[PDB]
Order: sequence, then structure tokens, then C-alpha cells
Amino acid sequence: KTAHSQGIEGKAMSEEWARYYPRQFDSWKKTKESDNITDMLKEKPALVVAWAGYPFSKDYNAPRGHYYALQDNINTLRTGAPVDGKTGPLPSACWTCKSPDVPRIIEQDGELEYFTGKWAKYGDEIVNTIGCYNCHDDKSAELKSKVPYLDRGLSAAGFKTFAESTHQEKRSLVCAQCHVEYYFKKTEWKDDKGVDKTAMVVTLPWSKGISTEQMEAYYDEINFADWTHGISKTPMLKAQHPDWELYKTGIHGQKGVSCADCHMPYTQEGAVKYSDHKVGNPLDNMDKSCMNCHRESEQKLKDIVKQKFERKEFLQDIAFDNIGKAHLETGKAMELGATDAELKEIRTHIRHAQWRADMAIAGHGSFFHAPEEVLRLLASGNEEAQKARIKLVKVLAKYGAIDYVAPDFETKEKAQKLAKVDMEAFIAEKLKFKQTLEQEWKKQAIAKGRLNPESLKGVDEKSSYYDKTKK
Amino acid sequence: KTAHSQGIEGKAMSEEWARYYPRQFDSWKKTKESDNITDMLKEKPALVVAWAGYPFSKDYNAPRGHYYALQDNINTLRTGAPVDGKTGPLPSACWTCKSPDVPRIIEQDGELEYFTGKWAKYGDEIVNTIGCYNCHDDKSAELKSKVPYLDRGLSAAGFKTFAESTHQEKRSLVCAQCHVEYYFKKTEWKDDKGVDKTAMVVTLPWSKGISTEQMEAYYDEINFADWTHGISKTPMLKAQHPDWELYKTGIHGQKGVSCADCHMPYTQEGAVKYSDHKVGNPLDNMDKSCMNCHRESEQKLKDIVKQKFERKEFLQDIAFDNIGKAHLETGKAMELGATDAELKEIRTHIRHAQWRADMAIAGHGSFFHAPEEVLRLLASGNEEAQKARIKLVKVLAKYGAIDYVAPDFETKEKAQKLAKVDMEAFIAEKLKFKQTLEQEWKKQAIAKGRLNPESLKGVDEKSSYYDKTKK
Ligand code: HEC
Ligand code: HEC
Ligand code: HEC
Ligand code: HEC
Ligand code: HEC
Ligand code: HEC
Ligand code: HEC
Ligand code: HEC
Ligand code: HEC
Ligand code: HEC
Ligand SMILES: [Ca+2]
Ligand SMILES: [Ca+2]
Ligand SMILES: [Y+2]
Ligand SMILES: [Y+2]
Ligand SMILES: [Y+2]
Ligand SMILES: [Y+2]
Ligand SMILES: [Y+2]
Ligand SMILES: [Y+2]
Ligand SMILES: [Y+2]
Repeated sequence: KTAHSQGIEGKAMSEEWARYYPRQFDSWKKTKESDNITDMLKEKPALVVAWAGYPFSKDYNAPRGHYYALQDNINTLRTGAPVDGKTGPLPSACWTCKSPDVPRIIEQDGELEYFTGKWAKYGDEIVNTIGCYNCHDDKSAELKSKVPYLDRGLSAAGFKTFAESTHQEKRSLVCAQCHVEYYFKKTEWKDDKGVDKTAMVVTLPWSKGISTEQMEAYYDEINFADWTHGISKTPMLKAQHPDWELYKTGIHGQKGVSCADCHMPYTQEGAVKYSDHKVGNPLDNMDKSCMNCHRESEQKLKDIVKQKFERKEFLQDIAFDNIGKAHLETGKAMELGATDAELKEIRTHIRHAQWRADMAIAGHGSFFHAPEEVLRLLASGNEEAQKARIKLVKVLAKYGAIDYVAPDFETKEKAQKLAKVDMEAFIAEKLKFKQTLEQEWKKQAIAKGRLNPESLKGVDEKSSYYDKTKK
Repeated sequence: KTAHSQGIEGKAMSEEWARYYPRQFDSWKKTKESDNITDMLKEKPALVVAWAGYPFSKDYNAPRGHYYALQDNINTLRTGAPVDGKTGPLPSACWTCKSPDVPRIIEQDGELEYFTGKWAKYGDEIVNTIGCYNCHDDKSAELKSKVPYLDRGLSAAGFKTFAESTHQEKRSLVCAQCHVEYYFKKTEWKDDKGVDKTAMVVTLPWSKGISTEQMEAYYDEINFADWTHGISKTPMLKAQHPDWELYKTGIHGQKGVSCADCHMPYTQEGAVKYSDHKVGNPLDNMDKSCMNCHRESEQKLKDIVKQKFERKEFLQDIAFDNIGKAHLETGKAMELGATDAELKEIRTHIRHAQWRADMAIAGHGSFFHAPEEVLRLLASGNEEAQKARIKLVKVLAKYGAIDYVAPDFETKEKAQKLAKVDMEAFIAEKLKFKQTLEQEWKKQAIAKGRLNPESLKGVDEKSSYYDKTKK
């Protein structure tokens, strides 16, 4: 048994586990070191055109340390600027994979109630970032999945549930609670007091399997769309960090190497043996993350990984350039009078092209986890995009614009202009929110004893729109 | 020293080495077991359209056992039907990588003289198939490169020559004498007797490096073209088995694993240790070819290799379908009056699209040797093809054929019709050649003591146009 077999008071605050596990706590807090903010819209402006009409066209950055998960969720322009617990653009489900307070609230008020309402609803309750309680039982300290949608997805796909999986499988599944692709399923229900409510439930699109094509069939079957494209009016699908799905069928995944083997390698200091909890870039310490299984040179392995990234970049830029042009050319055809019937096939191609390309790039480590599937997906997506463009030439020609040249979107500024994103307004409104309601959330959370000031150190120094220099 | 330190009389006939190396000779002759003839034009008819106007549109089969190299060189419709030593469509260089008689003749008459004249020139001299003398010194038995163009290519690319390479590197370079991409360089010269002659010299396009793009730049720089496309009139480049080039930068190649490690694995019978000379499919005996370095399941490894082949197939069919359509659409534009100036950019795209796609598929093991580069190449080639097709829509529209639908080529028969290949005539003419001049070549070679009847056992049972049932 553990030294806390009856549980841990205040379990949602990771600091509460420190007295029992100083090593794991100290390494866990070190993800604070990964504070870089890479603005993906700035690096890949084609993404702005791809996501026109959707929140990702406003703000989208690369992943950084777990230490910043909650604050980034608050800072992203995607969550907008609520003025109370009933306003703001996004639902409560947006907190789900950012805090140990989520399982706390779910175990308290239930899954449906948790998924009901606005993101702003839990502003002064969900205040701790990815912690011990997201992956560990507070009595046995054993690995556990705290989100019901994971098992439901696993079962639907023909996989064993978390409880029925091997220990090695669990070392990856704890990550899969969050590092997977999902969608929100509008779910109607009624609470104990007889009140009819509507929940937006996190759902893994795995009922037909976890391949990109199977998920595609899943979404098409239910005629689902995350949004109607702002330029092409195509019914779009948004892929979000399908890290586990892509990893699962990559060679390491097929071999049984777990996320933890590379990202949380075992370490030994003296006679002390434990798992490095500083989840980050495995290449930072290859002797612990790679050289236990590989006998070659570290530099050679790093050069190989770099090559994989370069291949992905090559195909990514091609696919999204054609996807972007397709969206714009469809928008031009629309302006000229093209009917929905004339654009149906084209829009279907675009929907599929971007779903495949986004699934390939949304998982930031996929270029390494599953290189070959990533390249195949980008090639497949590009082909669908070009099929759409070949057809668009004919539609444009019919309306007298065969020589139309889709506008360029090589800078974030130009792309957001094409996507009609009023950044100045969004940023101004966001800053107001941060200076008022956000501070009230934190003040109240601290007053109630749900949040310890210590955890906020250097947590709000950067975002894609401001930089106090370094988080 | 060896038991034949002064050399081997009749060294070009591998049977002559049997008295010294029975083990290697016995395994070497077993490639006779790999007699399957896979008609690639039948399996992938899109290749016929791709090679319209070129010999490969007539006959192109997958590689089989070394035992059949010489006979297949004779049987392929590509070498046609000469009536004497001064006729036939192809040059003497076509024997180069098919027989140990090649180095014999080169060391005798010199490289330029060997590369001068028709393929038919050496019909009764080059009669032994890939043998000991192609890779071994007949005095020391040490590995050697017998073709001067390999070192010239290696040096041009910044690589060490064969003599300066490590033993492990030589275990791959002996294969590279033949398993590489090349082109024929028209070379003018004058013999000792003062006669001006023209040679077609095998040349490795490596002066800018061995990557597909570098070779592409090499060919474009010298404005080279293997042939003018029969349908699109595009200046085409033909890629031929760039096995080593693609392997070199694949992970096994980067790690230093040699061709021999997988294709000629070390074997031990009792106290006897030797290299398995039955060059074939490593998957036939993974315990010798893979399991010495891999600790997983053989079935799992095989399933992974199968997956790689499926990914390659997926992209290959897409790329060649668009390449085929591009050729046909260009031919249609030509029929309508499109000028060379109007088609220049399109033809450049087609040339590059097919060069990249052909480089990706011409090496039959590349899907495994360098999976990621193969997928990237097929994706790149397809993109160039689609760029050509988008432009072709506009050219076709200008001439009133915007709704033109390129004809289908899903069967070898339909494709060869589009490529205007008179198979009946070619096969009839070939059979006549085989029944007359070929038999005379063999009868004379046997009479002169250059060929032993033993080596012909079951060697001429199959081809892509006849099957006595099984070679
Ligand atoms: C949900 C509760 C999560 C669990 C469980 C795990 N991760 Fe995570 N991860 C999550 C978020 C929201 C983020 C973004 C943080 C931000 O503010 O940007 C991440 C980020 C990572 C990263 C990036 C690290 C870096 O760039 O420095 C990695 C490498 C990563 N996550 C891996 C990972 C692994 C291996 C997990 C299981 C052991 C794991 N995460 C669990 C959310 C959640
Ligand atoms: C779990 C199933 C998740 C849900 C539901 C949402 N997010 Fe998430 N988010 C998750 C992970 C594993 C990651 C890291 C890996 C990656 O590819 O990003 C993230 C990251 C973020 C970030 C930081 C990166 C960025 O996009 O700027 C933000 C700002 C973020 N997530 C916001 C967010 C919102 C608003 C959500 C509701 C729509 C949401 N996430 C849901 C996992 C999960
Ligand atoms: C999920 C993303 C995790 C978070 C957040 C934390 N831990 Fe963890 N922990 C995780 C894994 C995958 C593992 C390895 C499990 C295995 O047996 O292979 C661990 C392990 C531990 C252990 C056991 C001893 C060890 O291997 O180090 C302890 C005691 C532990 N973790 C404690 C702990 C604490 C205190 C955390 C919060 C600060 C914490 N973990 C977060 C995954 C995750
Ligand atoms: C070792 C063989 C690994 C396994 C198994 C997994 N990951 Fe990984 N991951 C690894 C590398 C070398 C890299 C590239 C360098 C980097 O840190 O980016 C990655 C990357 C990621 C990322 C992207 C992080 C970022 O761009 O900021 C994420 C989010 C990530 N890995 C998550 C992750 C998960 C959840 C895994 C199991 C499903 C997983 N990785 C396995 C190496 C290895
Ligand atoms: C052991 C548990 C492993 C860890 C930790 C890492 N890798 Fe690995 N890797 C492992 C296996 C079993 C395999 C498959 C080959 C085999 O022996 O069966 C691999 C393969 C690779 C490859 C080749 C795959 C490819 O390039 O497409 C690379 C380049 C590779 N591994 C890199 C790598 C790096 C950088 C790691 C640390 C972050 C790493 N591996 C960890 C087993 C294990
Ligand atoms: C030129 C003299 C060659 C040398 C040296 C090597 N190979 Fe070869 N190989 C060559 C030809 C002309 C052919 C085609 C034979 C035919 O009649 O179709 C081949 C074929 C192979 C194959 C196919 C085996 C099969 O399908 O059963 C393989 C696997 C192959 N060659 C590999 C290979 C290796 C590893 C070499 C070096 C040790 C090697 N070849 C040398 C011509 C020549
Ligand atoms: C070495 C540099 C070569 C030259 C010059 C030529 N060939 Fe070849 N050939 C070579 C190899 C390594 C292979 C096997 C691998 C592969 O991808 O095929 C081959 C194979 C053939 C075959 C059998 C397969 C087929 O195409 O049907 C034939 C019939 C063949 N080669 C004919 C041939 C001709 C006519 C040449 C002159 C233009 C020629 N080869 C040159 C290596 C080399
Ligand atoms: C090139 C394609 C080869 C042909 C044709 C033949 N051999 Fe070979 N042989 C080759 C390699 C790559 C190797 C391994 C070299 C190393 O040291 O790693 C060998 C080796 C031999 C040896 C040495 C002992 C052994 O490893 O088995 C002998 C005595 C030998 N080869 C003999 C031999 C004979 C008699 C051949 C014709 C029948 C023959 N080899 C063809 C490559 C090639
Ligand atoms: C092991 C890691 C290998 C190395 C190193 C090389 N090859 Fe290979 N090759 C290997 C496999 C598993 C396969 C696929 C199965 C098959 O036999 O086709 C191949 C295939 C080839 C082929 C294609 C043969 C055919 O389709 O008939 C050729 C011509 C071939 N390999 C040649 C070859 C050469 C010359 C190498 C070094 C440059 C080489 N291979 C390395 C496994 C391995
Ligand atoms: C040792 C000399 C090897 C032989 C023989 C074969 N492989 Fe290999 N393989 C080896 C290394 C060093 C690596 C790179 C990973 C690492 O540990 O550094 C690999 C990798 C693979 C992979 C992963 C690459 C990928 O999938 O993209 C596969 C699938 C693989 N090897 C398969 C394989 C097969 C089928 C072999 C026999 C024909 C084979 N390998 C031989 C080392 C060696
Ligand atoms: Ca989604
Ligand atoms: Ca060539
Ligand atoms: Y406490
Ligand atoms: Y990062
Ligand atoms: Y130890
Ligand atoms: Y003799
Ligand atoms: Y074969
Ligand atoms: Y042994
Ligand atoms: Y790979």
C-alpha cells in the first residue's frame, strides 16, 4: 500500500502529492522549462485560410509544457472574452484535457452536468493545470483513466478498456485521455431536478476504427461538420492532436513502445529509481529516452529525425497551398454565381483533402511517431485538393474566370485578412477579459482554497499576442 | 592465398569456380528457383502510357533470379530482333550488367570498343549469366568492381572509390555495379587503327549527388532526354533500378547495413561458415536475413513490410494515373493545334513528375529500402503531374475542349493501343529471331567453348509473351 491509502485531501492540487512523491513532483513541475510559444498561424499562414470561419483562424500555437496547459486554454483567442459564466464562444468541454479539477468536478456533479454550459462556467473552479490526479489514483497511486469517453472510444474501436489493458498499454493510454482526436456531440438530457439541458460531450470518433479514413467515414455517415468554411462554405472537419491514433500504428507503437518509454523515461539517481515526469522533448536526453534501445550515434539519430521533419514539411506546404487555393477558388466561383449543386463534388473533395492533411499535421510528433502514415496522408489529402482544383478550373471557366489567380496568403496578416479575422478587436476584447474576469477567477479560486499562488509563477508571461519576455 | 592464386582458366564461366568453392557455387545456382515472371505492363498498364514511344512500352517485367539475367536480356521485346551483328534496336551496353563475359571482353578489347556497336555484336560472346567473375577477383577471390563507370560515378558524387571503401561498403558496392540508375552517353573516339567510332557509354548521373532531385538537375543541365514521348512529345527521362541510390539514404543504408547482410546472409552448416549466394527475397528466411538484428516476431515484421508495399502502391497508382492523363491531355491539345510554346511549362512538369515517380518505383525493393523517400517522391511527382493537368485544362479550354476526358488505360491491351504498340508484329519478329539467330549464337558459343549447355537448363521456359509452363 501507499502512505495515503485513504486518499489525499485536496487531490486536485498536485502540490498535495509532493509530501509523498518529491521526485515525481519536482520533475513534473519542470515542464515549466518548456515555455516557448510557436505561433503556428505565423509559421504556416496557409492554416488561416484552411480554418477560415473557425476559431483556429484566430489563434493556434504549437504545444508547450504541461505547466502551461490551463493558462494557455485561458489565453488563446479561441476561448474569447466572456463577461460572466454564461457568455463566451466555447463550451465547458474545453477544460476537459487541461486540469485535474476536471475529474474532481465530474466525480462530483457527473459527466453530463460537467459537459453542460459555457467554458466560463467553471472559471473559478478549474484552476490547476495537468496534474497527478489526471493520471493517478489518489489511494493506490496506480495509473488510471479519469475520463469515461476514452473507454467508450476504445470499446467502439475494438480495443480493450483501460482496466483490461496491460501495464505497458496503460503507459500510453493515460496520455490518450487527452492526446487524441475528438468532436463534441450535442447531447440532450434532464437532471435530477427535472430540468432539460444540453451538453456538448467529448466524443472520440472511433466507432469505425482509428485510421484517418475510418474516422472520415464516421463523420460522413452522420453528416457531421465542425464548421461551414468562411470562404468556400464547405462542410469542414477539424482534426485535433490525434497523437495516440497516429502513434498506435507507427512502428514504435506496433512494437509496443509506450509514450512513457520516450517521454517519461525511467531514471536512477543513486539507489533511487523513478519515472522522469518532465514530459517534453525526448531528444533533450537521448541516453534516457532512446539509447536504451538504440546502439547507434545520438547525432545520427537526431539527423534522421530532422530528415523526417523536413519530408513532412515538404508535403505539408504543398497540400495546404492547394487546399488554400481550392477554398479561395471556390469562394470566387460562388461570387460569380456558381450554385451549390455545381460545387457539391468540389466541396466534398476539399472536406476530405483537409481532413486528411489536418489529421497528418495536427499531431505535432506524428512526423516521428508514424512518418510513413503522415507522408501518405499528406499525399492523399493533396490529391483530393488537386482533384477539387481541376474541377474548379471548369466551374470558373463556365463563369468567365478561367484565368483567375487565387490571392496569396504567405503571411499571417494577409491570410487573416482573407479569412476576415478582426485580430485587433479580438485581442483588445481578450485583454479586457484577462484584466477583469480572469483575475477575479484566480482571486476567488485562491480565496476558496482551490488554487495556490505558487502554481502561477511565470505562467502568464507569454501568448501569441503578448510576451512579457519569457514564461 | 587461395588455391587458384595464378588465376582461373575460363573464369567467365562460373562453373569453373566450383572446384574451389562448392558451397558458394551451389547456392549461387539456386537463384534458378526464382523463375516467376511478373509482367509489370499487365499489372500496371499506366506504365505503358508513361513509356509511350519508348521500348519499355513493349515489354517490362519485374526482376527475377540472377540465373535468368542473360536470357531475359535476350527475351525482352526491348532488344528486338536483329538479323546479324549490325542490326537490332539497342546498343552493346545492354549486356553490361547481365554477364561475367562483359568484364572479360572489356579487359580484352577495352571499354570504348566494348561500348561500340549493336547489342547483337556480342551475341555469341556474352553468353554466361551474372557470375563469380562479376564480383570476385579470380586470383584472390576478393570483392571487386569490374566496371569503370561505378568508380567514376562514386568520385563524381563525392564518395570514396571501391578500392578506398571499407569491407562493409564493398558488400553493397559490388551490387552497385548494376543496381543503379544510368544513361548512355554518346562518346566519339578513334581506335588504334585510326578508325573513328561512336560508343554509347554507361554513365551514372551522379555528378550533382545521388538524390532524385540532384540527378534531375544533372539531366536538365545537359538538356538530356531518353526519348520524346510518343503521345505528349515531352522530353522524357527514364529511371532504371536506382536500387543503391535509394537504399543509400534509407535507414538501413544510413545505419551501414549492406545489401549482402540481407540478400547474402552468412550461414553456418556444421563448422562450415559462408555467405548464402542465393540472392533473392530476404523474407524467405528471416532467421538468417533479419532476426540477427531484430528481436520481434517474424510475422509482425512481414506484416509491416506488407504495409509499406501497400502505401507505395496507393501513391504509385495515383501518381501514374495523373501522369497518364497529363500525357493524353497534352496529346489532345496538340491535335487541336496547341503550340510548343503553349505546352512548354506543361511538358516540363510532366518530365519532372514522371522522373520522380519512376525513380520511386523503378527500384523494386525501394518501398522497403527507403520507404519514406519513396512516398515523398511519389507525392512530389504527383504534384508536378497535377500542376501540369491544371494548366492543361486551360489550354484545352482555349481550343474548345475543356470537357475532354482522357481515355482509360486500365488494361495492358488498351494502354498499348493508345501507345500504338504493335505487339503481334514485335512478338512474331522476336520469335523468328529466337528460332534462328539466337540458336546460332548459342550453338556457336558452345562450339567455341564460351558456353556450357548445363547453364541453359530451364533458362528459356518463360517470358512475358510465352510460358512453356515454368522456367
Ligand atoms: C490531459 C489531461 C493530458 C494528459 C493526460 C497528457 N497531456 Fe500532454 N499535453 C496536454 C496539453 C493540453 C498540452 C498543451 C500544453 C500547452 O500549454 O501548450 C500537452 C502538451 C504535451 C507535450 C508538449 C511538450 C512541450 O512542447 O514541451 C508533450 C510532449 C505531451 N503533452 C506528451 C504527453 C504524454 C507522453 C502524456 C502521457 C504520459 C501526456 N502528454 C499526457 C494534455 C495532456
Ligand atoms: C482532450 C480530449 C482535449 C480537448 C477536449 C481539448 N483539448 Fe486543447 N489540447 C489538448 C492536447 C493534448 C493539446 C496538446 C497537443 C496539441 O497538438 O496542441 C491541446 C492544446 C491546446 C492549446 C495549446 C495549443 C494551441 O492550440 O494554442 C490550447 C490553447 C487548447 N488546447 C485549447 C482548447 C480549447 C479551447 C478546447 C475546446 C474547444 C480544447 N483545447 C479541447 C487536448 C484537448
Ligand atoms: C499522466 C500524464 C501523469 C501525470 C500528470 C503524472 N504521472 Fe506519475 N506516472 C505516470 C506514468 C506513465 C508513470 C509510469 C508508470 C509505470 O509503472 O510504468 C508514472 C509513475 C509514477 C509513480 C511510480 C514510480 C515511478 O515510476 O516514478 C509515482 C509515485 C508517480 N507517478 C507520482 C506522480 C505524481 C506525484 C504526480 C504529480 C506531481 C504525477 N505522478 C503526475 C504518469 C503521470
Ligand atoms: C519514442 C519512440 C516516442 C514515443 C513512443 C512517443 N513519442 Fe512523442 N515524440 C517523440 C519525439 C522524438 C518527438 C519529436 C520531438 C518533440 O519533442 O517534438 C515527439 C513529439 C511529440 C509531441 C509533439 C511535441 C511538440 O511538438 O511540442 C507530442 C505531443 C508527443 N510526442 C506525444 C506523444 C504521445 C502522447 C505518445 C504516445 C501516444 C508519444 N508521444 C509517443 C518520441 C516519442
Ligand atoms: C525501446 C523501448 C525503444 C525506444 C525507447 C526507442 N526506440 Fe526507436 N525503435 C525501437 C524499435 C523496436 C524499432 C523498430 C525497429 C526494430 O528493431 O524492430 C525502432 C525504430 C526506430 C527508428 C526506425 C524507424 C524509422 O526511422 O522509420 C528510428 C529512426 C528510431 N527508432 C528512433 C528513435 C529515437 C530518436 C528514440 C528516442 C526518442 C527512440 N527511437 C526510442 C525501439 C525503441
Ligand atoms: C550485375 C552484374 C549485377 C550484379 C553485380 C548484381 N545484380 Fe542483382 N540483378 C541483376 C539483374 C540483371 C537482375 C535481373 C534478373 C532477371 O532475369 O530478371 C537482378 C536481380 C536481382 C534481384 C531479384 C531477385 C528475385 O527476384 O528473385 C535481387 C534481389 C538482386 N538482383 C539483388 C542483388 C544484390 C543484393 C547484389 C549484390 C550482392 C546484386 N543483385 C548484384 C544484375 C546484377
Ligand atoms: C547496369 C548498370 C544495367 C544496365 C546498363 C542495363 N541493365 Fe538491365 N537490369 C539491371 C538490373 C540491376 C536489373 C534488375 C532490377 C530491375 O529493376 O529490373 C535489370 C533487369 C533487366 C531485365 C529484366 C527485367 C525487365 O525489364 O524485364 C531486362 C530484360 C533488362 N534488364 C534489359 C536490359 C537492356 C535491354 C538494357 C539496355 C538498354 C539494360 N538492361 C541495361 C541492370 C542494368
Ligand atoms: C556479386 C553479386 C557476387 C557474385 C555474383 C558472387 N559472389 Fe561470392 N561473395 C559476394 C559477397 C558480397 C560476399 C561476401 C564478402 C564478405 O567478405 O563479406 C561473397 C563471398 C564469397 C566468398 C568468401 C566466403 C564467403 O563469405 O562465402 C567466396 C569464396 C565466394 N564469394 C565465392 C563465389 C563464387 C564461387 C561465385 C560464383 C559461383 C560467387 N562468389 C559469386 C558477392 C558475389
Ligand atoms: C535488408 C535490411 C535489406 C537491405 C540492406 C537491402 N535489401 Fe533489397 N530487399 C530487402 C527486402 C525485404 C526486399 C523486399 C522483398 C523482395 O525480395 O522483393 C528487398 C527487395 C529488393 C529488390 C527487389 C526484388 C524483386 O522485387 O524481385 C532488389 C532488386 C533488391 N532488394 C536489391 C538490393 C540491393 C542491391 C541492396 C543494396 C543496395 C539491397 N537490396 C539492400 C531487404 C534488403
Ligand atoms: C542488422 C544488420 C540488420 C538487419 C540484417 C536488418 N535490419 Fe532492420 N533495422 C536495423 C537497424 C539498425 C534499424 C534502424 C533502427 C535502429 O535500431 O537504429 C532497422 C530498422 C528496421 C525497420 C524500421 C524501419 C522502418 O520500418 O521504416 C524495419 C521495419 C526493419 N528494420 C525490418 C527489417 C527486415 C524485414 C529485415 C530483413 C529483411 C531487416 N530489417 C534486416 C538493422 C538490421
Ligand atoms: Ca475533431
Ligand atoms: Ca536512366
Ligand atoms: Y496535505
Ligand atoms: Y513544444
Ligand atoms: Y539501473
Ligand atoms: Y577448370
Ligand atoms: Y522478383
Ligand atoms: Y555461428
Ligand atoms: Y520508416
